[PDB]
Order: sequence, then C-alpha cells, then structure tokens
Amino acid sequence: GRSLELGAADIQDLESFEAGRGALPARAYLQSDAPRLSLNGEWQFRLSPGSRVAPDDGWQLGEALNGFESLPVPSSWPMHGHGAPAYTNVQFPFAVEPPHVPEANPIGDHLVVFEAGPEFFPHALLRFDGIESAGTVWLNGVELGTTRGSRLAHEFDVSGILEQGENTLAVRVAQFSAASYVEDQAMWWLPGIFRDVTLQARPAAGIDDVFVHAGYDHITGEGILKVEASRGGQAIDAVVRVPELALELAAGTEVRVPAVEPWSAEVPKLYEAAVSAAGESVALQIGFRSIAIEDAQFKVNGRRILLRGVNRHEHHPRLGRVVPRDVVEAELRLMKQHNINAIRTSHYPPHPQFLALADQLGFYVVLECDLETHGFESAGWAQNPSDDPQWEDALVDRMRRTVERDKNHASVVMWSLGNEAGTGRNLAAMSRWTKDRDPSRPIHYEGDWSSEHVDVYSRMYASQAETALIGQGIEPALNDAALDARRRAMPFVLCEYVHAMGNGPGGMSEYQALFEKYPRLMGGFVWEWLEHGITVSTADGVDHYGYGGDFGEEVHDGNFVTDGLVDADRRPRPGLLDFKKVIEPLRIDVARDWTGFTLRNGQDFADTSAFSFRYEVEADGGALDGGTVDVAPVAPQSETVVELPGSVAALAAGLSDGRPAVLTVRAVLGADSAWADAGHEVAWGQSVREPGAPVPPAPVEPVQVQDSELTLGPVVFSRATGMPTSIGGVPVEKLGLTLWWAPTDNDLGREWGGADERPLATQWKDAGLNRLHTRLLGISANPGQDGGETLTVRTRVSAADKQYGVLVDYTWSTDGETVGLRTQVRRDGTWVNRGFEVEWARIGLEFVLGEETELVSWFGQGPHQSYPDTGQGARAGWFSLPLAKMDVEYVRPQECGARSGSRSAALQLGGRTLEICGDPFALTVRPYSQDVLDAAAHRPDLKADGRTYLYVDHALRGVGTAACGPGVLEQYRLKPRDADFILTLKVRS
Amino acid sequence: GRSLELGAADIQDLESFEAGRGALPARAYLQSDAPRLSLNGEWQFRLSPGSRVAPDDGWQLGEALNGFESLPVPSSWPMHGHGAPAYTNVQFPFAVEPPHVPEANPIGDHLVVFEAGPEFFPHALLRFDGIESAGTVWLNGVELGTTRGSRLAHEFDVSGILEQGENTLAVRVAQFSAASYVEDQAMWWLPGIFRDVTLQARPAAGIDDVFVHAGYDHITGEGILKVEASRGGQAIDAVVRVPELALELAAGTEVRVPAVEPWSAEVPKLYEAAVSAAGESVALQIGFRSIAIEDAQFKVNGRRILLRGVNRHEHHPRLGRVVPRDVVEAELRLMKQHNINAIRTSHYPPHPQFLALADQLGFYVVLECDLETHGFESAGWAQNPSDDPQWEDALVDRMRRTVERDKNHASVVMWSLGNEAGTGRNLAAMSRWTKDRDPSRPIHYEGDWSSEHVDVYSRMYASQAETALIGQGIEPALNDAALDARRRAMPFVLCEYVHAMGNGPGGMSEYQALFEKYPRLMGGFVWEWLEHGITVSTADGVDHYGYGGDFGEEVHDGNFVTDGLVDADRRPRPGLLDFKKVIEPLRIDVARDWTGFTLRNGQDFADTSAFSFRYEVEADGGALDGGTVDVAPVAPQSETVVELPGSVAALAAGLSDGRPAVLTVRAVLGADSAWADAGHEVAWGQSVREPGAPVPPAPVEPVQVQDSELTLGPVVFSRATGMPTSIGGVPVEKLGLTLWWAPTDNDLGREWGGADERPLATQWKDAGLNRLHTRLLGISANPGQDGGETLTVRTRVSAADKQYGVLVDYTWSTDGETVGLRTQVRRDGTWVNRGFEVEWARIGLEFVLGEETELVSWFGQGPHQSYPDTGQGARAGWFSLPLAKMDVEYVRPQECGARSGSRSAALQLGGRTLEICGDPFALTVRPYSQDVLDAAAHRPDLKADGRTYLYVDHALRGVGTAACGPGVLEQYRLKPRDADFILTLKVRS
Ligand SMILES: OC[C@H]1O[C@@H](O)[C@H](O)[C@@H](O)[C@H]1O
Ligand SMILES: OC[C@H]1O[C@@H](O)[C@H](O)[C@@H](O)[C@H]1O
Ligand SMILES: OC[C@H]1O[C@@H](O)[C@H](O)[C@@H](O)[C@H]1O
Ligand SMILES: OC[C@H]1O[C@@H](O)[C@H](O)[C@@H](O)[C@H]1O
Repeated sequence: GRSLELGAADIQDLESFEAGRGALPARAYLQSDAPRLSLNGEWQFRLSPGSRVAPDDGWQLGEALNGFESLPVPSSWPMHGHGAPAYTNVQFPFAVEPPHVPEANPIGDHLVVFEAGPEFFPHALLRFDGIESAGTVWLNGVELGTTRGSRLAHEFDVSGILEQGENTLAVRVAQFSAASYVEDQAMWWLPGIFRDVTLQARPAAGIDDVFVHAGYDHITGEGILKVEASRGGQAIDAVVRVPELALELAAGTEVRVPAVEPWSAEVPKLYEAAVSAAGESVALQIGFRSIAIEDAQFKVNGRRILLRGVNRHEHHPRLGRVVPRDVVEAELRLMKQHNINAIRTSHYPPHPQFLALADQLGFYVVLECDLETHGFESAGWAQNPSDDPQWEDALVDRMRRTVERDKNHASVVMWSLGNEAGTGRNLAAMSRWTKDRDPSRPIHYEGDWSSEHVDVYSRMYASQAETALIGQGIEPALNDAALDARRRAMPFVLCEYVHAMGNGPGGMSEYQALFEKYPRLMGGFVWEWLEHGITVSTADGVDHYGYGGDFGEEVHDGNFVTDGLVDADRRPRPGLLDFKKVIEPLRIDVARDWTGFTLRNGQDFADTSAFSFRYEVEADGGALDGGTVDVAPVAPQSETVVELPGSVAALAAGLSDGRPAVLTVRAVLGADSAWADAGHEVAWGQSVREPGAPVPPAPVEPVQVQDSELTLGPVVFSRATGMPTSIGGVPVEKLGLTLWWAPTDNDLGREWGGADERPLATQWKDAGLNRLHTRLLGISANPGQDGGETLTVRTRVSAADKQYGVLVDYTWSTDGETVGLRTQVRRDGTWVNRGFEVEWARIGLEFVLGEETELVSWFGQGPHQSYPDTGQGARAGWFSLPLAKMDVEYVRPQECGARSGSRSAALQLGGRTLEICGDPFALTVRPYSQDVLDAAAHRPDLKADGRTYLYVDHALRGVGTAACGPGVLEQYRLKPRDADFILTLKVRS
Repeated sequence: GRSLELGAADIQDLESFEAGRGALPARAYLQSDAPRLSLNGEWQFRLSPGSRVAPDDGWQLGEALNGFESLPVPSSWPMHGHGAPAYTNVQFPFAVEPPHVPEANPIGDHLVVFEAGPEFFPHALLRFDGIESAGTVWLNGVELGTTRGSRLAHEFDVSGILEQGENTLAVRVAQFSAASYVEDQAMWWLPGIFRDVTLQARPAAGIDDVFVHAGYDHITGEGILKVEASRGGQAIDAVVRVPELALELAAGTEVRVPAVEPWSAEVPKLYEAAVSAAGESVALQIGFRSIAIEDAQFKVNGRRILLRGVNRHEHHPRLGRVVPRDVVEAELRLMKQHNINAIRTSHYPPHPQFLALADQLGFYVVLECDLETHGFESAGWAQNPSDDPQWEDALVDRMRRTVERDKNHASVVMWSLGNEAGTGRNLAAMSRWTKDRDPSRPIHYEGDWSSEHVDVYSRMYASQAETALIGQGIEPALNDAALDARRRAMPFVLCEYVHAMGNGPGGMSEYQALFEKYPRLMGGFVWEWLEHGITVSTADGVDHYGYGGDFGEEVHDGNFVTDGLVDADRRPRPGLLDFKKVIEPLRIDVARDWTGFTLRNGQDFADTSAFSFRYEVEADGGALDGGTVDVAPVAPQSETVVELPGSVAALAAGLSDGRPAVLTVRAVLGADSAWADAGHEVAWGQSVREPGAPVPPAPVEPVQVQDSELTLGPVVFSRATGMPTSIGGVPVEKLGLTLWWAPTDNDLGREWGGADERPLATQWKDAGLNRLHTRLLGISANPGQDGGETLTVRTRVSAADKQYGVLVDYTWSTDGETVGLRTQVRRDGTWVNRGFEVEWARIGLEFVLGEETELVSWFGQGPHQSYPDTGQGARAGWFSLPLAKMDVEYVRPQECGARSGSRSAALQLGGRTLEICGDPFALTVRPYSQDVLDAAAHRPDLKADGRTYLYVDHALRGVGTAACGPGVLEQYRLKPRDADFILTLKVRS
C-alpha cells in the first residue's frame, strides 16, 4: 500500500492534542531593564489554501523569495485583503470531528530580517504574545518550536542560534488546528500573528519570574508584602525597594508594613517598586488589597463590593484582533466616564499592556482563560475536549500561561477557567492547579452550575425573578447535599446580563434594585462592551459596518456581533447612556418642595470629597438660578439630607401655576482625575413642576362644505376618506392608527416559556399588524359653541383575512388658532391569532407630511431615545436637534428614536413650524417610512423620500432583552385594550 | 348629526345579503331559433379606485363621455393593464367583517352602443353569462337590476325599454361585494364582464325552459323519454321530434322507446332532437342514461364506473377567466388523449358552451355550484355565511341558477353544492332544493364529512391507507348511528387527490390499485388540470409565467397557482404523462418468453373493437420485427391471453445472451375518433431482455507519479485532492458525493404526523446536506494484474458544525480503454439533528466538467423524467435529446429531469463523447449548478456557466405530494445507510 498524499506530516502536527513544543516555562510579563528589540514592522507574507499545497521550498532562509508581498505585523491577515473575516456564534465553521482539520485551511508564511547587536549575547530569547491558532517558528532555518493557545504568550530560547548581526526569522501560521476546537468564542475567526514579537536578552544573574503578594489588614491598616523572585525556576537573591514607604527588603520574605493606603477600583493607590539582582532589575506597581469570601459575600479589604461591569472583547473595525494602545486608553477612560468599575476579559487573556492600565485607572478584573467548547453542546457534549483525558495537558497549559502572565496585578480579583465549555475532568484539573498556585484570587466558571470547582456562583442571563430568589438564598437545591451546602454559601455574580443588542437593553433598573438590596448579589457584567463591526468602504465614500454574512461566508450567525454598548469606533449607543445612570455611584433624590435633596453615597470605600454638588433651575426662557452647595463629606453606604438655598424654594413657591420648570442637582468632579476632567458628571437627580393641562380650543368655527372637501379653520379634509390633507398650508398625505413598529433585534428572538415559540416579530407578521387597513364608517358635523362645530370621523382598522379590529374615532375642533384632536380607540372582537393572544407594539398615530423637516424640538426626556423600560439616562428638560440626529445609527436598522414622556413638540418644515401639545406622548420623526426601515439590512438601504413621518404614541411597549435572555417584563407589555387621548395642534409661519 | 360621507348608497347595495334584483326566473341555456345579437366586441371603459369617488355624472346615457377608453368584452380587466391580478389561496385579500367591503374596491364602468332591428319586438331580453362580482345594469338610462353570483347567468326583460334602432347599454361592475365572502376560491381575483353579453328576442308562443328526462333500462334496453317545456313558468303545448328514433311526441308525456343505444363517457351516443311550438323551436342533444346508487356503488346504466378525473378551473394566461372556444376544444381533446373520462368544474359552473362539448366527447361531469367560504375556517367558522340565516336566499339562488342552466346535459352525473364552505343550515337548504327539483342526479359536497345532506361520501387528499380502509367499509364510525348507517352505504370518491404541484405527483399507482380492487371506491379527480400561470413579457422578448406575489400584491400564497398537470398554455407536465399510463383503460402484461401477452379490458361498457393491437421488437441497431395481431373483441371487465407470432419468441430464444432487446405491445385506435386520429396510443406493455453485467476492465495499467499529479491511463488526478482533473482530455473541475437536491414544491410543505413539523427542505437545511464538505484521508496504489495497479482514494464527507458523516472510498482501475470506478459509502456516527433522524435525497455522484454538453443519450426509461414513485409513463427503450430538452420548465425551478432505471449513457461534448455504464443508476445533466437552481425563483434566473453538471445516482428518494396531502410513502423513503456501486467510464473522440 504505497502512500501518495501530500502534506501528511504538517497535518499530523496540526492534529496534535498536545501543547506547543520547545518553549520556555510560563512566567509573568515584566517591565525589565534588559535590552529588547521589537521586531514589529513591515514583514513579508505568503498565503496558501491548505497544508497539502503549502510549498516546502527554501523560504525559511530568506533567499530567492517567490510569491511574498509586504504585510504589517502584528496583524489579523483577513483585515488586509488575504481571505475574508467569517463570524459564527455557537456553530463551528468546519466539520466537528476532533482533532481533524478541514482541507480549506489558510496557511500563512511570515518572515522578517533583523539585526542582533552585541548586547543580545550570549543568551537571548524570542517572545510571541499571540498567534491564532497554530504557529511553527524557525530562526535562521533552525526550528525553535510551536505555539498553542492563541491569546497566550510563548518564549523560545535562541542561545547558540541567534547569530550576531543579521538574522532571519520565519513563522508558519495555520488558521485552523486541533486548538480551534477549544477556541469557539463568539467572534470573527481571524488568523495571524496579532500581537507583539519581541527580542529580549537574558543577562547572567537576572530575574525570570516575579510573584507579588501585597495584602491588606483592614483592621490595623497594615500592608502584608512578600515579593518572590526566581531564575530558571529557582528562588534567588534579590532586593526589593518601594521608596514611598521607606522600605528595602529581600525577596522571599514576608513583612508587615505599618500603614498602607489600600487599592480599590474606587481608589487605585499604586506604590512604585523595583526587584533587582546583579544583572537585571524589574519595575513593578503594587496595589495592596486582600480578597475574601465570608457570610456568602465577595469582599475586598473587608467590605462587600458591587461590580458595575462589562464584558470586553478585543476588536478594532479596521485591524481586527489588533487594538492600538491609544484605542485601549480611550475606551477604558470612556468606561470610567460612564461609571463602570469592573471588566471581564471575555473570553481570553487580553493584550499584556491591558493589565497595567487596569491597575492605574481602577477596575475589578475577571481574567479569563482562553477556552470555549460551546460548539459541542448541540451534540450532547459528546467528544467535548473538557472531559477528554487526551486534552488534559493542553488545557492545564492554557490555564498555567494565563495565571503566570498576570499574577502580579492587583486589578485581577478572580481567575476564570473559560466560557461555555461544559463540565469535565480537565476543567477540574485547571481549577486544582490554580488553587494550588495562587490561593489569593477566587476561581470563576459558569459552565458547571453545580459549582463543584469554583468559589463564586456564576450564571448568565438569569431572569430578574431568579436573581431575587438567589439574593434571598432560596433558589432550588442541588441533588447532592454537600454541593448544595457549598454553593449556598457562595456569593452570586452575573458574568453576562442585560444583552445589549440593538434597541435596548431593557430591564436594567430591576436588576440594579436587587443588587442594592441583597448582599449576596455581587453585581453583573453587561454583554457586551463593543460591537464587532467591520468597516466596509463603498463608492462615493459611504462608510458602514458589516456583520455576519456580509463577507461571503458559508456559515454565519448574522448581526449577533453588533451586540454592544458602543460601536466598533467607540461611539456610545443609547444603552450605555442608560447604563451609566442605572449604576450611578451616588443617589440624589430632589425634594418636591425644592428645599433640599437626599444624598446617598453608594460607593464602597470613598466618601464624597471628590465631588462638587451643583444645582440649576431651568424654565421656558432660560436659567433662573444656580450655584454650588458645600456638603460635609459623607461616608460610604450612608446618607444625609442636603439643604438648598432658600432662594430656590422661593422660586418654586412663587411660580405661576402651569409654568414648566426643572430643578436639577448634579454631582461632578471637583478636580481632574486620570479618567476625566473636572466638571464631568457622575450622578444627578431632578424635580419637575409640570405644565398644566393644555386648554382645549373653543369650538367656535364651523365646517365649510364642498363637493370633495371639508374645511374647519386651518384644516382641510378629504370628503372621500375623512382624513386631513392640509393643516395651515402643510400637506398631510396620510393620517392613521399605528399598532406596529419595525422589529428590534430583541423582537426577532424567542421568549422561551409558554406554548408560543414564535418571535414577537413573527407573531406580528402572522397577525397582520404591519399591513393595517382602514374602512370609513361615517362622517358627521356636530353642534359646537356660538356657531362652531366639531367633526367626528368614524373608522374601523383591521387587516386582511382577520376578523378582529379596532374602532377609531377622530373628533376635530378649532377656534381658528389651534386645532384640537380627540382620538378614541375601542377593540372589536377577540384579538387572538393562531391560538395565542396578539400583543401591540404601540397605540399611536402616524402623520405623513409632504414637506421635509429640518429640526425637532420638544419638552420631555432627552436628549436620547427613551422607551418604557429604557431611558433612565434621559432627563427632564428642553431639547432641539436636526432631524438626522434624532435617529440612531444601529448597524441593522430597526425601531428606534422614540422620545417618551414628551409634553410638547415643534417641527420646523421650511418656513413654517408645526406644534403638538397634549398629555404625555412619545415622539418620533423620520425622513423615511416604517416599511423601508424594516426592509433595510444596512444603513445605505435607508433613503429619504422627501416626506416627514411623524409618530405620536399614547402607549408604547418595552424593548426587553429577548435576543438573549428575558423579554419584556410583565409591567411593560401592551395587550390590546381600549384607549382615549387628547391632543392639540398648531401651525405658525 | 349631519351626514357627510360620499357614496353611502352604492356601498349599502354592495353590502346586501340578497340575490340580484329585477331579473327573470332562472332557466336552461338553450339553442333556439329566436333572433339573437351578440353585443361582444369593443366597449368603452372607465375605472375608479372606490365607490366614494365613482363619478355620478351622466355616463349611463353615452353622451359627453369623459375618461373612457376602449376595452374588449368579455374580459378580466386586470388582464388589460387596469390594476393587476392578485392570487390568494385560503386567505381573503380584505378584512373579514361581512357584509362590509374595503375602501380600495375597483369600480368598472362599462358601456356599449348597439342597433336593435325590428325582429327584437315587442318582447326581448338582455343576457349576461358572467359578471365578477357585483353588476348594476342600465339600458338607455333605465335601471334593469343587479347581478350576484359571478359565474352564473342573469337575464333582464327589456320590453318597453329597448327602443328600435340605436340603444345604449351601461353596466357598473364592482370587484368586491358581500358576494366575495362566498367566492373565496383558490385562484386569481379578476373582476370584469368575463362572459357573453347577448340580446335575444322572445316571440309570442315561444319556449322559455326545457327539462330533458332520458333514462335507460339496462335490462330491456328501452329508453325512457320525457321532455318538459314551459312558458312564463307554465307548462305549454309543444311537439318533440327525434328523427333517428322514428319519434314524434308531445312535451310533458313519458314514453318507452323500445331500443336505444345508451350514453356513457366511453360511448357518448347523442340523438338530435327539437322541441317546437308556434313561435320558437329548440335544438337538443339527448343522451339516454340512468344514474343510481346500489350496494354502496355509483352506477350508470346498471354498471359501476371508475372515474378517471381532473379538476378543471377556467383560466387563460393572457385573458384570465376568459377561455376562447378553440382553447376549450383543444384541452378537452388533450384530456381524452390522456385517458381522462371525468371532470369536476372546480369550483363554479363553467362557460355554458362547455356542457355540449362534454356530452359530445364524453366525460362524467361533477357540476359544482359557485360557493366557497374557505377563508372563514381560520376563525373557527364564526360568521360563516353557510350557517347564517340571512344568507339563505342568496345561497339557494346560487344553487337554483346552477341546476337550471345545465339540467339537460347527460354528461352531468352529480350536482355539487360547492367547495370548502364548512357546514350549515344554508347548505342543507341548497341540498333539499336540488333533491326536490332534480332527483335524477346524486348530490356531492365534501365540506360535511358526516354526509348528512349528500348521496356520495367525498373526501380530498385522504391517504392511500385511509382510502383502503374505506374501500373495505371499515373506516371509523360516526357518533350518530343513523348517519353512520347512511354513509357506510354510500360510495366513496376523492374529489381532489395526488396534488400535482411541481415535481410529481408521486403515489398515483397505489391509489389506482385500490380503485381497481374495491367497488365502493368511485375513483378520484386530480388537483388540478392546469397551472394558472400569467404570461409576463420582458426586454429581449423573454417570456415566462408569473405567480402569486409577482404582481405586487400585499397578500398572496405564492406559487400554489402553478399546481397543474399542464401549464397555462396546455403543454403537458411529466405528471400528466404518468397519469395517462396509471389510468390506462386496458392492461397489457407481456410474457417473459415473448410468446404472447395477457389483455384485460378495464372499460365499463365498451369492448376492444376500437383498438388495433401492435407489437414491435427493438434492439441496439434498429427494429428487428413488428406487425399487427388480430384479437377477438373482449368484453368489459374480462381478459384473454393473446398469442404472438412464433417469429417473436424465436428472436428472443436465439438472442446472444447479454444483448439488450425490448418487446413492446401497444393498443392504438383503429380509426379516427372525435378526440384523436387513428394510431393514437391508449395502452401499452413491455418485456425487456436486460444487457448483461458490464465487464469490469482488466487492471493492467500502472499509476504514473509526479510532483503534483497522478495518471492512470486516460485519467489525470490531483495529488493534493485525489480527484480527477481529466478523463481522455475532458477537464473534470470537480467530483464528489451528493446527498441533496434542490427542494421540490412538495419538499417545501409539512408532513403532519410525528413530532417533526419542519418541511423536508428545512430538515435538510438544518442538517447541512446542501453544504457538504470533504476531507482527504489517504491515497494509495495497490497491486493490480500483470503490472497494473488500482488507485483507492479515501475521503470523509460531512458538514460544518456536525459530528455525523460518511466515509467514501473511490477505487479506480483501467486497461487503457475504459476506466472502472468502484464507490463505497459507509455512514459514520448517528445521523440525527435537532432530535430527528436525518433523511437523504439521494446517494450519488456529481461530475462537473469544463466543456459544454450538446446531446444526451441513454438506454433506460424515457423519454421523460422518472423518480422512484413516478415515471410510470416512462418506457424501456433508447433515447437521445439535446441538453435543453432534458430539463423541465416548471415555473419555480426545482429538482427535476432525473432518468431512473438507466443502464448506459452518452454525453457529446464538442467532438468527444463520454460514456457511462453500470448497474441501474439515475442520470441528470444540466448546464448550471444545484445552488443556482435552488436560488432561482423563475426561469430567467437560470444561467448556463459554460460547464456540464452530470449526476449519477445509485439511490433516489421519492417526490410524494406533501405540498398538499401525503408525503413520500414508506417504501420510497431514503434513510442514511451503507451502500456500494460499480461504474465504468470511457471517452472516445
Ligand atoms: O467612586 C466613583 C468612581 O467609581 C469608579 O468605580 C467608577 O469606575 C468611576 O467612573 C466613578 O464612578
Ligand atoms: O454541561 C453543561 C450544562 O451544565 C448544567 O449545569 C446546566 O444546567 C446546563 O444548562 C448546561 O449548561
Ligand atoms: O374507452 C376508451 C376511452 O375511455 C374514455 O373514457 C377516455 O376518455 C378515452 O381517452 C379512452 O381511454
Ligand atoms: O366544518 C368543517 C369541518 O368539517 C368536518 O366534518 C371535518 O372533519 C373538518 O376537517 C372540517 O372540514
């Protein structure tokens, strides 16, 4: 049996169950004075479709290069025209038959030439901080070894192989390997050398690894310091210095520092330090803090903390898995600016530079190992690597490298074994290894609800209801009494919650109230921080984001990648603006009589000395009063009542009733910080004096009659239809009832529970809410006042093939100045379809106007959108925006931009202005129709058609988080019902 | 309360529950010598969007016409650019709130000027044979009345209103009315005056109505004749004459004719007749036949008959509901040419000219009333007009007019109350009325399974299994013993079965065998005769059919309209070719030794004297023998063994074994008939001498080896992939396994039963059968014979995210002339997905070739396609066709064109020819890919890409009728399994 296949040897290596070979022991990423040369820059690159046709020519030596072109390094090579991105959620892009790999497997050959000076001898190494997913490395033709673990560091000794002067480094990178089976994160598949490549010397009498142990005794205030140092795995002599604390001690010994200032996300105190031996010195930043679990609470420095967190993937719209440092610093400052205090590195270790920034700015970090086997769930977890003993060594290695690299950073308060990888013996081995190596950080893993091998109980997307049961410690018991006992003593954290995809997330406040009420609840991490949008440039310079499927992939999960609080360029979504308010660290309850406000300090450690408390009274015209009030600092977890100047209460008392006015109290930064300038807003509260009920016009104008038209003051009606065609000279091309909106991403998902497995969008489509039809029943003019008349138009709205409907009556009235419009809705028949009760998106009206709108003004909530279960961040005030800025640039267009709680509005159409008033309504204005919005898959598919689509809603439905997790909560649902609402219009030129 | 709405009076009339007003009594359509003038021609026409804007100007008088243009009459006015067609299946296109109508309701004003000569006085009438759906008629400004019942005749007296000379006739037609609620047939909605408009004089002493009663005593052979005649509802004096029978008798008296030749679809004997009084004479055609039910059988003239039927809608691709007479005669001849003997006028009376043609050519007709309320089912039948007493008069009227018009035609053997209209008191009133008026024809209605008010038990799409239970009279009992007793004594008919949508129908033979075995089974009517395709002409002159949705309708049911045995232009689909064979009236079983054949006469009345029995022996070269054999006529329902000339058996006996040869016996017409010429084929049978097993080549050629290629005789392989790239100079761009085909219309429907409600196409999509991926495992050359070698390529086929797969091994061998190819398939893992066992469409191979193919030849079954549960009409022989004629022009492209039972094949590519041989396989050749075929929604979306896609299948799955009714029967399913098949190839230039 002759064997004639090509590349069988390269494939066997890619199919290996083992960790990479030929590498130095795993250690910490350390700032050293040892000489170093970054090989980052312009490399040469060649791509083959698979191993069997990957040329075995002499390319590794660098001479006679055939078929190479320039490429930057680090890089995600699909970001530069070589192949294309492919995004899948749970599903693998290849056949599930481990350890085998497909035949279509991009192979990337990388090569660079560099100069090695004398200072890199006799000893040196090469360091690779990230290769996705399988790398083989040669130096001057000699093989160093292989890399496994795509976001993990590898180091190769080049002593006696690195030559003085010019050297040639070659790296072969395969996209898919056996390791892909354990790297099934929901994100873009992006092969490449995507992190630093560095040459580092290792002088004699140096330092290879360091392990900081900096604890805090919260009773005495002492610091407990012990800095370990080793060479070749052996503890060595070395001296530690921290100038600020008047300390010089030996490595390996534990000392009590009489008084330290503890480290926390709120106060990230960092003492500079150096560990030095004869040949090498290491620069450290040390944060004193101790982590402990007691009374079923997660405590730092003796206090239960509340995690205000997000899940952070690493992604950049033009460079993929390469995130420039300027972008890292930016987004982390942006996080702090929105009151975030915690980060989960979903689902792999980040760039090693991330850790120091986290220590400095202040975040509680859950550092997570690179491991996820989600794609094995659909087959009942059969062949899951997490329980296959042949994978033990490879998975322990992943955890080892994860722990060693970042074990010195005070910001890491939990080690996480991975994400959605089931349960198995290998996961238990990873946990046992970590607990032995570093018992100073509790262990996290959500995949095993029994929680046998962890220290905190973690779940994702648990309902508000179950969260409250857990907060009270009365969730259902595990069958094993011993394991149930353990878990009931564990604090609870939501590693992912309030899925922030598209319009939403809804129901954040409900979670937060539980967090504040129940100590056992640690808090939660929003999924997720950013949208993984990829910029696509088109003809005429139009720029938009692409998502799953837009790059010609055979298997994908669509727009699930754009599920973030900010877009790929870090521009806030409305959800982040709401999130900031929900998690605000201070609560300000302004008194109704404007005499003062209650101030609760929600922080865990800091008092209120960093904040300046300011007040301002705003009214119709401008601002009437304002200033700053001094507050004796308030301790954490306590409250006080702050008096306001009597002048404020006097304004309120002498306010002619019916005049609108808003008192706003804010807590801003008194001075610059590392993450924001002075005056940055942190918390706020308001008290509103509402405008009185709008005076309904006197019906003293009669109805003129003609053959095909009616007129009632500034309004013109069509006799045939009964609907306005003009108001004050403004063409009304249509007016009608609305019960539907263009489905959100959440409306496109299932609400599990109940016998109805259809998404809300499908329920609506089956019911006909998107294609309503109106029948005219009657037109009638009725006696008004002193000659005038009202005009009642009676209609019935329904849909083809349906028997249910609603009766809508429009009653118009006018005095010549302002048009009054009453609308009555009455449901007719039983609103059931395919055996389930139909629900409504809204109860409102759609005005279609023939003119374009330039500007929208309103008194209500703003500046940004607000729906019944969102809008926490929208405050009471006066707002005005150009039309285009009323919209929201979601990647898949969908319902958005409604302004709930509006009392008045004003649209500028050319030279005229249309004013709407009435009891609280929601306001939306768009230059396109609802059907155009529902059809559009990307922003370019939206086109203005010269009209103005105006929406005035009396009732609205919530948005929820049904795309992943709970749907709209009961209190925000909208069942069919009768309704009645009044409204006044006016046009002025 | 002033009332200001427009058109409220016209709308109230459209909402009327009552029949049309002001019309003459319902009567028969009669050929009379009274003067007549057809007003058909070029009319003037105007369209308004609704009643409220329909002008009330002076248009009815004909002077100062504003906005009218020319339009033909009769017409379906959406067929001429006024609006557009809209097709819905079950669902109404308007809100379901009877009797109300929508505001978007096209109003069509029609007008013509004509001359009335002296012979139209003093009495005359105007006759309208069809107006959809509500007409108001004026003559010279004077209102005559209104029409209700869209396919029913109305007559209006114009005495004292018709003026001598020039007259002006005006008709206002509304598309939607209260009557639309009872005209919910599955078809295009097409308003208009779509049938004849005729002026007819009514001289004094004339004849208004006639009622023929022509029975047959099958014991004596006597005819029982009684011709009734009436004027103004009163029986009158009149004399009846039938020359051929030597008869002159008075109307109203019953006589025994000593000897008549009975009428039947097989022998449609018609005696000419005339009923005459002083002023008028009527021409009649009389067929003597008596209908009776006894021993739970449906009998004509004392014999149980077998219905070979189709459901006939009226439709024309360019004129809509207007079917020219030349097209009627054509399609009915086409029906007879395919052995059909029965017609159901689904679901309304046809054009009155249809009846005479049915009497002449010979069909058993189920004449069905215009009534269907299907759209009320989705709401639990609430508000169903069939049980609403306010609709009684309007529904009795529909049945009255239905019965009166056609009561004289022997071809009508059943009256049908309507279709899918539920159960209700009005349906019972329609039945009571019919039984009293005409007790000579049993009553049919499927909507009430209890069968309380009918004479035959009717069902639609009952499984073969339930049909067999009913054939034995052991179906489950009704709860009411008295009704169960009645129904068990009733014969059973399938008014709709073997849904003929797209590829199919499958499972026809199984039904037919039950029809022949069980007397209680009357037979069945295929759904349906024609596709309702509408021709759409595009730039460059390309012509294709449109279906539901292609005309911009808001609500539609897609391609369900193209569900016919022939296309809109009456070109046969493969299903009709199979249907003809299944229902063939004679069975011919040719003996294996070629000594003779068994002949069963399946007819009910006629013997075999009309047929000439002919034989022919065909072989490789040409024909070897042939002739005609004389058969003593065989009586109905008996059989005989016909000897063939000894010369035929001698050829078979002296045939060198392994040589293929086919003996075919045919029954053709001995002489011309009214529906076909002499030599037309009616029945056939065959005996085949198969070719011997193909000799596998001697493996005496070795494997040449190169860096990137292997070669084994005329074959070139790629070392990387292991797959052919050449055979004899022909580029092979790809070769691989197939388990999937582009879903048929049947595959897009649900198979109710079992916990899996997904259509087969969705099951396949979820499982990944459409996106298979192959991994190379090994390549190996093995010792052959006298130096030669075999080449085994080992592969594993699967799909992304799936663990199941198949192992496919290709073993090649050659002697230099012919390539031998063995293929072994072994399933690997459990083929389950989303909790249900995956099924396969096929087990085969796809050859993709770089050259185009001009011609395809094969020995097997043809000329037309054949799948496991179809192809009855495909016979054994030798066939050759240009590539384009191997395809099938279904309106929605889908899997089709496979040739099952193939033993050899030959493709001509330019100058060369590729030959395939082996054990029985299925052959398909296309100029495009399977994905292009699945994506295409219409024919133009198919584009040849310069390649040749060749499919060789070892196993195939059935097609069934799951689009509506049973899916693939158990024995034709294809579960995943191991398989093995051999095959030889050869290229000759
Ligand atoms: O103590 C106040 C601060 O608390 C931090 O945890 C948060 O990240 C900051 O944005 C700020 O709110
Ligand atoms: O092994 C994976 C499973 O683990 C269980 O603890 C959990 O309840 C399941 O939902 C699933 O995640
Ligand atoms: O008796 C033979 C004939 O029977 C008729 O019913 C049929 O319509 C004809 O096509 C032919 O088959
Ligand atoms: O009233 C309509 C119903 O009539 C019943 O006899 C039948 O079983 C049902 O399927 C439905 O057709």
